Amino acid sequence: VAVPMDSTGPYRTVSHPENAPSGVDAGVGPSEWTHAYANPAHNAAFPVPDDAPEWIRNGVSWLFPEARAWPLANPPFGSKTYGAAEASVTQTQFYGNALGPSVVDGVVYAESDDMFAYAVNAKTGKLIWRASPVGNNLMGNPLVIGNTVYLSAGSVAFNSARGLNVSFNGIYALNRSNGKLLWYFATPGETMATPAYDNNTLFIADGAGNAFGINATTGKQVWKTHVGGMDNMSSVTAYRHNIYFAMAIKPYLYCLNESNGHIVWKGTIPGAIGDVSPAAADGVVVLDATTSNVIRAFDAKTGAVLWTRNMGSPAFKGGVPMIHNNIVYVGNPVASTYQAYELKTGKLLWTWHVPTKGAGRSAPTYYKGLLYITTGQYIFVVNPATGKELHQHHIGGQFGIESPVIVGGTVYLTNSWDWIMAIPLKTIS
Amino acid sequence: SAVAVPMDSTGPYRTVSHPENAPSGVDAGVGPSEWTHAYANPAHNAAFPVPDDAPEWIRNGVSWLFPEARAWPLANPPFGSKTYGAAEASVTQTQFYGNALGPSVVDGVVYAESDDMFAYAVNAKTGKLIWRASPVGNNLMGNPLVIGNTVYLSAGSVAFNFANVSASARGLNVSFNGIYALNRSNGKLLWYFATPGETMATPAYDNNTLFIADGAGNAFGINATTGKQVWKTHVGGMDNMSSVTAYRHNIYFAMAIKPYLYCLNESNGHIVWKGTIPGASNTGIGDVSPAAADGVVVLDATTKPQAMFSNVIRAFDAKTGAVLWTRNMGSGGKIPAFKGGVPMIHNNIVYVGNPVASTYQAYELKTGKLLWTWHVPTKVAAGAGRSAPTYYKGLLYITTGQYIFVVNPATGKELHQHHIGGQFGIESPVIVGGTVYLTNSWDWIMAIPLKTISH
Repeated sequence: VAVPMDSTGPYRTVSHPENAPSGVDAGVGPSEWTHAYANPAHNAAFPVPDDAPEWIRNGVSWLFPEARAWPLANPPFGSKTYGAAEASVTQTQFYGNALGPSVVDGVVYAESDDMFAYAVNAKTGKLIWRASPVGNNLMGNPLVIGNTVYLSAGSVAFNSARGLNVSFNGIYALNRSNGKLLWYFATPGETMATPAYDNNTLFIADGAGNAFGINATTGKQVWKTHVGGMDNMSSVTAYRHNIYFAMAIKPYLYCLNESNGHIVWKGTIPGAIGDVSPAAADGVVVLDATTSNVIRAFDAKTGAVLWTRNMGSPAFKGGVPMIHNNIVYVGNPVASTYQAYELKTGKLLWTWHVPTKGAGRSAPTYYKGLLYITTGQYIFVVNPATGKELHQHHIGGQFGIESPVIVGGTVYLTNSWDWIMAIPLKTIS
Repeated sequence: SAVAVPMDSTGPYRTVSHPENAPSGVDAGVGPSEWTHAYANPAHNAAFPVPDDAPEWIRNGVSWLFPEARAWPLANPPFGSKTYGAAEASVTQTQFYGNALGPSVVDGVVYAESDDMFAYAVNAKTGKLIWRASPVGNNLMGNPLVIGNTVYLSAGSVAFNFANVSASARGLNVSFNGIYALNRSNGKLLWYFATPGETMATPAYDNNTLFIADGAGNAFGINATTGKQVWKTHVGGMDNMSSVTAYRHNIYFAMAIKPYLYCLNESNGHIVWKGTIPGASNTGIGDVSPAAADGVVVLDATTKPQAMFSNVIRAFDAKTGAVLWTRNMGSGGKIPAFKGGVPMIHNNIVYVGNPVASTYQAYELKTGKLLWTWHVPTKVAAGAGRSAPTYYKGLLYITTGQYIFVVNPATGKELHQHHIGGQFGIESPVIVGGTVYLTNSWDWIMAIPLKTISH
């Protein structure tokens, strides 16, 4: 497919096939990545088989600079002129990674607001390919289905529709092996949200109020439902053949049928939302938004409110929820806390106050019985039964919306300072 | 020791330097030795004779084509035409992938900067790459300034922060903005000066100082050597595309939302005077870069009843702001996207486009006497009349739409047209000796022999 490009220039697709994993190394981690944070529960935790190679289990340590890499010990670029907080947010949104990586078949995939997508060997950290089919920010995490990697393009800014005529938006489909551009589907508004893959279909909502089903093979539109409002960061969740996503300015959480895009139901959070990606498990969809910070649970099929809780009293307004064993683990960015709630009943099990040294935006990861949380410059280990901090490890840079991706004994991460990295799980504990 | 910015020194944004491609000797004495303004000088006339004994290649003309990083074939319609519409996609591609202004030609080198986020130095004879660099992850919408051994860039995005969606600031917290100073020979970053708002406008250089106004309502004087602030003045409003003009100890630029042409002192940045165009577009006066020659500053803008719907040109006393003359440039159905023509001044005559009516006109600089009107052929459907003409050896050259035109400046009649393709931004032909240098919104730099476009 032809896009504006100098094929010999700095945006060209580069591929290093000798860095691609082979054999057992190409079977490490999941074989697909269908969601922001890998699945509807937003839990990026991946145990490995007994026969897994030793490197993934023992852990590997590497650091890969993306195109705009800034040293992790440095403060935010632009602090003097912008202020440190605003500088950090800007650097996240225009320079580095807003979400974490996707780890599939021995390869780490990431996309960056530096406008490149990357595929890097999960063992060695060496570049397998990089591509920049569109001159816009890539604010999600790559979807990886079979032999295709799916990116979505959009800007945080406005030229009401966000991203409309601010560069070019929509879904870009690349060849998973070499990064070559298979097809694109342009959208009127920005898609910073990550799409969802289900049943050979991609689902996305844009900042122009549009929801799309798109055939994941041909790239052609299946259906278009104009709900209104704008999806900013709320990544689509596909659960039991329906999709769920939130829109701002017209503040609704939507449930739509995958086959035709029919609106099954809508729900609200009092005190208007398009930032937070909903999570779904065991017939419940969970969403929270900053109003303080209010979390609400809905029946997946009907949208009936199961419970609502005020979490206590911020550029990204909400925490991304994660669900594990019928327990919601979610951050409150206003109080810099994390809380655990029973999924069905709304019963608060515990609260953890992040050490005083942007906290509470990211979904925890529940791996082998412990919680792992990347916020600020740190990765923390918290006991999920007590809510008490066990370990902490200083990394640097900033994690805005990033969640730890944990495979075997290895943690994979991106960073707002535009880095991809692998850290051993035992280094952290 | 380059200044540190977010960068992978081995990655795709790295500064690439090919010194072997640099011109030397007589080849590096071709063109002016400085470029201090958008369209090279306060008059916006980027036209450069060479001596009769200058190198043969520049006199006879050279022909080459250099793809920039997002290059799109000149025959293609705009990218994203089906989803955005043709015109909207053309403007979007100009603003995020291509060159909005022309190149700067200094000492045998063609410099350009692109909304693709790269700046480029290319050999004027051969079109071969000398350096490319991307010190900032934002669009570069002006033309590079070149003084001594330094090249100066300004960075800004057209877009708006949602926190900003008179109190609004364009480009504020939309990536990173301001002035970036690069070593002329290899592109290495000497310093940068960040600004709160976008600076899409090209700065001006005068007296070891760089002058810029941003989309947050701030004007800045900045030491051209150290990069330190000499002064800051918050004027209010937004400078969108109004490139600063530095003339006789003062600077001049126009601001939108708070619609004024400003004159500020070069040394301390205090406001000398403010001026208006009657009923001038509130959004669009801040699009147009003022021109200045022989004690006169000239600005035009699309105007509204408040005054009628028209395009109106005003000349001001450079020192006091007193209005010397005002002329109505004609109406037209289209309310244009770019809300005026960039004026050029040559031989006491203002040559300026009217994008509402798709015309060009000439006016006596001191009096405002209208000499003639030229209607751009209707096959140029979008963008006709926003770009400043270039006056060279008795002829006018105009790049608009897909075309370059040769117009007789005495009669205003078209003499020749030559099809290029792609789309021209707000671009004036840069003419040196017998060669024409151009950029294109499709992200190309090119050289064409003057005699080629004349036949």
